[PDB]
Amino acid sequence: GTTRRITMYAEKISDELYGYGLAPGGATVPGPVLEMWEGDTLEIDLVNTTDRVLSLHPHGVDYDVNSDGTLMNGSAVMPGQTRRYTWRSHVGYRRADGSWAEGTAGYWHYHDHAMGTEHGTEGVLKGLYGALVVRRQGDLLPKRQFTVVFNDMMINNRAHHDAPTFEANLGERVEWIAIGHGSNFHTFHLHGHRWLDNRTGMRTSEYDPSPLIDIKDLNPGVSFGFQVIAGEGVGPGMWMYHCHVQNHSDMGMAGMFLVRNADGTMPAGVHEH
Amino acid sequence: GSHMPVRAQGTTRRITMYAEKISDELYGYGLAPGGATVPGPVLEMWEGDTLEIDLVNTTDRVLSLHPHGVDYDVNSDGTLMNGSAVMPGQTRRYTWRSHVGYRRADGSWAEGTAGYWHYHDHAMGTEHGTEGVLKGLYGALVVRRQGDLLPKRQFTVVFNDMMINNRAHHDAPTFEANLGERVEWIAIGHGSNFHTFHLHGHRWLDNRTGMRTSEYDPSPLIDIKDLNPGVSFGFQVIAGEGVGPGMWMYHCHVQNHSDMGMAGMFLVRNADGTMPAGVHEH
Amino acid sequence: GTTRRITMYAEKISDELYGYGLAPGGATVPGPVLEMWEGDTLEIDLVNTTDRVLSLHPHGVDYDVNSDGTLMNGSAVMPGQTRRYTWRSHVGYRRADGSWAEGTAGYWHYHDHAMGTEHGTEGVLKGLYGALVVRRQGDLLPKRQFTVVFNDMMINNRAHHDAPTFEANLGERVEWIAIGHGSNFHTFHLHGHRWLDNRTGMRTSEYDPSPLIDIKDLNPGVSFGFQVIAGEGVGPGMWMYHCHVQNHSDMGMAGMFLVRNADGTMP
Ligand SMILES: COc1ccc([C@@H](O)[C@H](CO)Oc2ccccc2OC)cc1OC
Ligand SMILES: [Cu+2]
Ligand SMILES: [Cu+2]
Ligand SMILES: [Cu+2]
Ligand SMILES: [Cu+2]
Ligand SMILES: [Cu+2]
Ligand SMILES: [Cu+2]
Ligand SMILES: [Cu+2]
Ligand SMILES: [Cu+2]
Ligand SMILES: [Cu+2]
Ligand SMILES: [Cu+2]
Ligand SMILES: [Cu+2]
Ligand SMILES: [Cu+2]
Ligand SMILES: [Cu+2]
Ligand SMILES: [Cu+2]
Ligand SMILES: [Cu+2]
Ligand SMILES: [Cu+2]
Repeated sequence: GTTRRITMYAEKISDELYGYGLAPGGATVPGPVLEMWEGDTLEIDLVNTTDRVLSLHPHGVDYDVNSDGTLMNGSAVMPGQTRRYTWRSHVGYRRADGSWAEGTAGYWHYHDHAMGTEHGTEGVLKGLYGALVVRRQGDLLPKRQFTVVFNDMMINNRAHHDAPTFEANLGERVEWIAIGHGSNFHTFHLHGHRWLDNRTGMRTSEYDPSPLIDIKDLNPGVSFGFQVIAGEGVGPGMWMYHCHVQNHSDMGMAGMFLVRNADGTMPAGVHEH
Repeated sequence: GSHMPVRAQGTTRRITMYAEKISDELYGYGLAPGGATVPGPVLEMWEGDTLEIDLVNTTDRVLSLHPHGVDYDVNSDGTLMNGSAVMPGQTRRYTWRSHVGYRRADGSWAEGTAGYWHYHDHAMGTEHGTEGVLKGLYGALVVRRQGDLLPKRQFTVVFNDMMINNRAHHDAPTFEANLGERVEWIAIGHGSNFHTFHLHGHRWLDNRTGMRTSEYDPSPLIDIKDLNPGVSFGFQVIAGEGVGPGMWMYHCHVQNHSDMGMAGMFLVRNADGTMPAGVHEH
Repeated sequence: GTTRRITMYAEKISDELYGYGLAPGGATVPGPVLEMWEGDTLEIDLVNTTDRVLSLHPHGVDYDVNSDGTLMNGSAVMPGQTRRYTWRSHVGYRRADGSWAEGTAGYWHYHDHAMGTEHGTEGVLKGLYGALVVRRQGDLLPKRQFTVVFNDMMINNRAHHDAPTFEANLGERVEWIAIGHGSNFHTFHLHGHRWLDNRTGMRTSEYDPSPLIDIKDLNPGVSFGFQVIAGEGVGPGMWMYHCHVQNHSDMGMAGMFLVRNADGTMP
């Protein structure tokens, strides 16, 4: 594995919006997608530019308490200060007792654990969250990568209805990372596409039992990911993704997966400005 | 006869579905005029098959038909947004394809369509068919892979908000089998509420079919599963296996939901088809 | 296959709490962990020491209707009465149709089905529940075993922002049995630890596709379990477990998994 070091900025975007970024003034909601290969180490300097206590906490990666991102463990960041966080990962290895310790690979995420409560409630509400992708050697890689976060009644903290439009060309390999947050329950559904329900979303071997699905529970704290071939067997056009909970979709958690023609030209019913 | 097809192809089935108002509270799909049910027909295919459906809208409302899991283009997706809905009194033609697994030019495997899927209205009352679904336009869509074992009995259980198959006066459906029969359950959640489907005295592997695929299958054995809006799954069991005949409750396990009436009976009769102690027939 | 006979006592522990115990005055919430290997049978005399109608009901195990612990099936226990419940179990076997009947093994649970409502709503609420672990031959056994029940807004009926502290020493094999109950949805999450999402939470062949997870839905009626090695690759300390539903955690569904030093001391 390799050791990588990055600086991450926590910034107030607006009254309602706090976010993480890889450069000063570049914070986004959702935050940047962080990638590691199993066994890599990532070291992050979290620069808190805000007037709030806040922090950084991951899922799935190896971290000790001093990296856990909680006030309880002395791991948060005071306003105008920087904290070093250290995330490790490992390949699968055999234990002395005969058993198998699984490698770190999976679709994970990170987010504030310190802002407004010990559980980071206000931090998450206002957008400090981001995808953490830990790859196993040999995993297939995407042309396009989308992070979808159902945060309470919001998709990626967008306004009443502006749900992100995610875009691909017909036939491209597309990676969806999906993360739930907040106090609300959701079900993530994508029209016209489907994946196997397992780590990568695709068949690993003839013995793989996993069912094919077009929809999956996305609850607070939960993350998964998968890959599809854009418009495979269905063609291009505007493909809806949304929360299948009926009053939720009506309140606007619905958005478009836009699949253009292979050459990148717009499909039938679309009006370009 | 020679010559047969150069490459094996699936079957193309053509059907008509009537969307009808049943009462002020109820809308449904049916295979014949006056034949609407809630839930509607179980539609069944094998991987590779095509299903060409004429939806005849007999109501005064805009509504549609949209599936999960099968292959459809935007013109079949069942949304107003894609010009895919059906205006009052009109007929729209929908096409649903399916495929066997295949190897991609990139070397990865495209999974075949098989699984327990479902269909339902996307156009009525909202771009999401909230009213359609609330009022009963939904049904199971079962796509099978070759060699799948076939049920003797088949039950569609839809948790739609606080109702099972929209049964709102006590009267959650009793499902029946004779002891030893292979029985198939298809579970579909709908609406705004969260559920856990639980079945007394029976259990299944949590995977596509509910049974062991090979000696490598890791899937836990379960008697209960989340069934939330949009979610379907299915499994098979041998009725009363290792347990015996009787009234076997199935219910949502959310406490306040079961207490409100989301519970029903799985009635396992004796092998010969006779009532077990406690149950009378008439 | 082994047959085992035990007495179970339903007791009122306090005003807000009912429990099961293996001895008089010994009732706890959650109740005792019942352990079986596939093929074994567990025969239970439930002694009802309360003034309330109540019952005992298993998941996963083979039981006839006479043992399903519901009023509708004549299976409940009146105040003062003693009732026999019989749970059998089996190893996998091949059916005549070629298909495979799965053995019982799993992380299961048992609870009241008769108190307050035909669904045992009051009995579940006031704490009558426990873990039922059915093991398959060759399964690895824990050094420590924790039952966590998310019951409405409570963790093991701690209603006071008192959620249990579960303890282990660094490096010990730890089993978690997770059970949901009540009317709320939850997600169970464990800091600094992860497990394969499958029956045992660990890998049995290179073919197991199961994702590795640190969090899972735990809703009413639902159970599951896994083993971890305490503090593996992460060191000892106060490691949070909690419900990831934000308003829930803020309201007190959070507790500690305390990993001590290899020698038992605090970190
Ligand atoms: C069938 O009769 C009913 C009985 C009870 C209720 C609810 O009040 C609740 C279950 O949802 O009962 C509880 C009972 C005991 C303790 C707590 C409880 O809830 C918090 C609804 C019923 O019909 C709809
Ligand atoms: Cu946490
Ligand atoms: Cu939602
Ligand atoms: Cu859909
Ligand atoms: Cu988290
Ligand atoms: Cu214009
Ligand atoms: Cu939709
Ligand atoms: Cu009515
Ligand atoms: Cu329910
Ligand atoms: Cu049960
Ligand atoms: Cu749907
Ligand atoms: Cu008569
Ligand atoms: Cu029950
Ligand atoms: Cu109290
Ligand atoms: Cu919770
Ligand atoms: Cu965490
Ligand atoms: Cu139960």
